[PDB]
Amino acid sequence: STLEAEMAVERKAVEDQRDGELEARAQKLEADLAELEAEGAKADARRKVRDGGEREMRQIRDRAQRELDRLEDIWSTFTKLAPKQLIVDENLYRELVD
Repeated sequence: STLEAEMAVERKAVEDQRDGELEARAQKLEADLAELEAEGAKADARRKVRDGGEREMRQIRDRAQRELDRLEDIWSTFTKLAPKQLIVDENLYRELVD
């Protein structure tokens, strides 16, 4: 119970900054699009800032995602921990060491 409790406390460090980065770049590049609509600018250039912004949202969000599935994967292998279980990864193993 304390394992899943402070595991969930670890998931607070997952979810809070996991959302904080996407809100950070979201306010950053959407505010950048807000200043982009000030002058006379071609709309397709703002669509290029939009597409690069989608690369930032999906890219940073997928960096968050591999941390979600890797980090929860640590907890899964802990809940699936038993002897004679052959483990290869050696970094996940360090994630069991620390």
